[PDB]
Amino acid sequence: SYSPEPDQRRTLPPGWVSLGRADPEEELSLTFALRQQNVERLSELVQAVSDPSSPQYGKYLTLENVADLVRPSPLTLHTVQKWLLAAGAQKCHSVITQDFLTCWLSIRQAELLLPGAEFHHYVGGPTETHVVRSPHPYQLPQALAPHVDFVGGLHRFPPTSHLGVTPSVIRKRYNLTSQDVGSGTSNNSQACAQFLEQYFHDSDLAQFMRLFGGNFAHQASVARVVGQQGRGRAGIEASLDVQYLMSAGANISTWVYSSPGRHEGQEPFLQWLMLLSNESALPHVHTVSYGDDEDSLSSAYIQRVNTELMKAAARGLTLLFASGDSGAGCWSVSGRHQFRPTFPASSPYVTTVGGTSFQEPFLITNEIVDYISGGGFSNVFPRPSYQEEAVTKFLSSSPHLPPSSYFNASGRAYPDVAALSDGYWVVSNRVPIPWVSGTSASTPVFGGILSLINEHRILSGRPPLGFLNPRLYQQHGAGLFDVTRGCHESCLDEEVEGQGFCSGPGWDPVTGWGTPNFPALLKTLLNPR
Amino acid sequence: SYSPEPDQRRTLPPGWVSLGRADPEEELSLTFALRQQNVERLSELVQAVSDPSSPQYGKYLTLENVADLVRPSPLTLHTVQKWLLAAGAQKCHSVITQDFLTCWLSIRQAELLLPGAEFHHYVGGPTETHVVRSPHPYQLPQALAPHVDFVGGLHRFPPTSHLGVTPSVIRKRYNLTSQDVGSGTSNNSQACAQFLEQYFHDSDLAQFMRLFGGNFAHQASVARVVGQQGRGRAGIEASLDVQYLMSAGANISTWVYSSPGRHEGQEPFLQWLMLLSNESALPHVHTVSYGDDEDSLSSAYIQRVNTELMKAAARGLTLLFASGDSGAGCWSVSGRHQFRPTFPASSPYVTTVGGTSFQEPFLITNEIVDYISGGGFSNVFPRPSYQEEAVTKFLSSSPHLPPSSYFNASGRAYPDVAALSDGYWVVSNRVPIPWVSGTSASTPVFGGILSLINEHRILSGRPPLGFLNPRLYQQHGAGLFDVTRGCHESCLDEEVEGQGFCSGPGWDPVTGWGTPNFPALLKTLLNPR
Ligand SMILES: [Ca+2]
Ligand SMILES: [Ca+2]
Ligand SMILES: [Cl-]
Ligand SMILES: [Cl-]
Ligand SMILES: [Zn+2]
Ligand SMILES: [Zn+2]
Ligand SMILES: [Zn+2]
Ligand SMILES: [Zn+2]
Ligand SMILES: [Zn+2]
Ligand SMILES: [Zn+2]
Ligand SMILES: [Zn+2]
Ligand SMILES: [Zn+2]
Repeated sequence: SYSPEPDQRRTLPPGWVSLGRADPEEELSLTFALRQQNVERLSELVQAVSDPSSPQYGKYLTLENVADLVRPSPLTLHTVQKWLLAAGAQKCHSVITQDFLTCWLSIRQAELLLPGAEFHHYVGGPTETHVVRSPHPYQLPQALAPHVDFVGGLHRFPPTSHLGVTPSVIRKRYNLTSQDVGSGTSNNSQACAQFLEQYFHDSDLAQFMRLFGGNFAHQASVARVVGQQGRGRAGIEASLDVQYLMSAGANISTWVYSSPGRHEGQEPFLQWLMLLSNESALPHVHTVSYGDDEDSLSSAYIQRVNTELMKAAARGLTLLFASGDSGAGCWSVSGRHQFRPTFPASSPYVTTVGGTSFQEPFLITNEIVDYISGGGFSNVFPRPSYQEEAVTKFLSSSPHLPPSSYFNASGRAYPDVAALSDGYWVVSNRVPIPWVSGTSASTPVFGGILSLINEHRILSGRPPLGFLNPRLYQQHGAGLFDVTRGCHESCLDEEVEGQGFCSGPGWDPVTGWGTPNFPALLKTLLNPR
Repeated sequence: SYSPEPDQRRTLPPGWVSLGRADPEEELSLTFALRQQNVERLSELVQAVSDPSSPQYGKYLTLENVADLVRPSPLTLHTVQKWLLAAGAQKCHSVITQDFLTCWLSIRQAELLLPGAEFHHYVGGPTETHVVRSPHPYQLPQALAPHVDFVGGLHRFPPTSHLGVTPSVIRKRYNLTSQDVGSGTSNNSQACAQFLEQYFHDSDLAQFMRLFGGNFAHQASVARVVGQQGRGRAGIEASLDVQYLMSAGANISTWVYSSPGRHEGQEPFLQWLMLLSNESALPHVHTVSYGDDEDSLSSAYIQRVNTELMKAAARGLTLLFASGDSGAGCWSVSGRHQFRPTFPASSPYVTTVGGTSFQEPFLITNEIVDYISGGGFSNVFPRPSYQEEAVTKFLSSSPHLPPSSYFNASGRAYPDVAALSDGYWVVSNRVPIPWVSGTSASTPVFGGILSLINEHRILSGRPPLGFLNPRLYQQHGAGLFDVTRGCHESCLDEEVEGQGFCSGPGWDPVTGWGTPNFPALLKTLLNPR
């Protein structure tokens, strides 16, 4: 037989208590990632539709278009089924793109179905979510190697984790006016997704807005919540996402994605991806907080996720991801240290958002790099051509360039952009919390400002921004305040003594093109083209 | 009811697995620290005997003098024995100084003995090591308050933790000559103490000396081994301390203390400290690698250990401690960050050794601080007068002085001296290991050199150096190579950013007075006073 993910890290993360081996008769939800077809063609379409110097720019594909393009062959669907029918797979659902299948099997059924699998069960977090996973690798029978990419639910665990920043601070700094807000009578909407075991509360948002929202028109509440369950206790990550999205993109209808699938033995991020391909009418802008160490991921997983991201860009969705909170990172290989890039941040098909900080203790005059701001170079995805200019420029001109031992210069470099990541006020469990920091903060801020620009485009005769990056780089980041001072963190060692890459004049791998000066951005991204 | 140690950290350290609640009938070994007399007298005696401007300089107490001085009152001896007898404490061992008492007790009896104690058991680290400890606080009947300092074995867990550096290299750099070795027919001896689950093997020492001992006279084996009752695997640390002590202080009779007491419910370091006070004829120089975060320790424990360190100084023992391997450290107190001192390193009655590295890849011309070199300011012990001048110079004249928020200027500053800590070759389990780093490396190197100086003194009829610091500081550290470039590590935060104190032209809290230039050192410490 065949082992599709031999390179998937299977080790138990910290914060997870191991219950023993799993009960034969105990159930499990596996999600089978079915072989797609015209992937190469999709990659061409994405570029045709998102490069502005291309006649098809903005001529986005409907979900239906995407499904006609990418859906598995009839041999795939038939073979995967039946094969699943036997082995007892019970009531399953697919999606529109029909390239995913989630079923219910008893573990002893799954264990025979996926030889090598040996399910244990765990409980983890501050909160405590249940999973069923296998610390041993699995195989598919050789038969359906060309029909299944991987099986979700086997190894990857869900995530576990100056002056104070206020909405007014953000609007002042990014030159948002009291009027620079949504005229919510179009179909423009925005979303944030988050995958911890937290709940966002309607009440906390209302409280937040009462305290902070006086000087701008704002939506009372969330338009829609996807993936809710029961009664909850709020956490700061779930609150920050929504509270700041709805402040940076003020009077705009907002959807919230609340760790889909999690309450079950499922991969939340995978489930959210799956969900994107099961509804045709989606928000134009999505801000996401999610990452793994790039090196921990199987090639099959990492490549397939990248394809799902491609499918998003084809539909004119603009996807933003936090660049991470560990700087360049730190990875000890053989017997050395390297930087440690992160993923879905390292994906070429996403807008990755870095972290910024105030320069002086008491003033908001200027932005400097925030120490924690994730950035770097992929070990998996080659430099996309859209950044060829900016990246080579950085490599050839940077004085504080780290030893090339620590990274791969040929890889997709990131982040793409940045915003304040330091010292946010959030409301959670009806209490205000002072000094919340992270690139999870900057991603929704950048997101909402983008979503606001989408309104000016669609109210006009124009299509949404979609996959922004090619335009962004093409226009030399124009519009964004260019962050020039500071470096992010890395390994506590002798070579690279706590220091990763540094910010410099052009684009850089700590803050991208820098930070959103709304008026300037508007202009540039509203130019005809 | 009295709580003598409410300020002792009781939390489980990492690398420890909790078994259940301990069985009542399960025996257990407790070590009772008995109330001492005349501690302030002991203090005066130390200064009289260690201050080179004293006419009592070098006139050391005998162990029996110390015992006569310090022993508990007859009231305490009687009251403690009635008390233990009735608790069921089975046959007990004391020491010569009569201020320690180790007994065997049922767990059940320990619990009555000490209301509040609830005993759990745990297994250790890379070595499966057994302890029995209480996660809850314990108290003593009010009647015993005057008579008992504390009970050992209740909360503190044992420890779990560019060219190569060779004996050759060390001898070259510290200007040791092939003749600068021990003429082993006096009673001069030296010793190392280590507290991990590791054994040192004679074979490895022989192998080490065969490979590196080529061009200096050396001793075949360890003269004596205290604390070992079987076989095992050699550990890197146990190997390092012994191998480099016998190279720096070559052809000198050498004793190894091997984690005394560990194979029971005993605190190895405490147990080692007891043994000191149970043998009259001891080696003059002791090199010790042991450390806890200072703040983790109860007042009663930390003050008492300091006293035992005073007993050792009074007897003309030279005690050396590694300064630690996390620079200034990092401590998140309330909502803040401070440096994190270590102890016994912070004790004013010990000689603390920091860490050095070679500047260039291929040459031994110059030393630089080793990033990991422990140092700082005590929050417990105040600056001793012997270092008033040096610390004041450093405080007043250092540029790169960290935020004063991070430390306490009025505390015992350390390290006092330094030696190479980077890139040691060791033989462990008959295999040579290349890159052994640490301040546990530098301590034996310093100690060995000191022990050679003792030989020159004793031959020619002078006293041992004993507790060295007063003389060392008084003579402005001279005969040590003064280290001046580099800083040690600290918090990865936005106010300090991985950097602690920095080295400077004189004494500093990263390398002390610096590095042992033998000829010069010889000259100053062998001359008059
Ligand atoms: Ca820049
Ligand atoms: Ca110095
Ligand atoms: Cl346009
Ligand atoms: Cl003398
Ligand atoms: Zn197994
Ligand atoms: Zn279960
Ligand atoms: Zn800050
Ligand atoms: Zn250009
Ligand atoms: Zn309890
Ligand atoms: Zn036990
Ligand atoms: Zn080194
Ligand atoms: Zn002086």
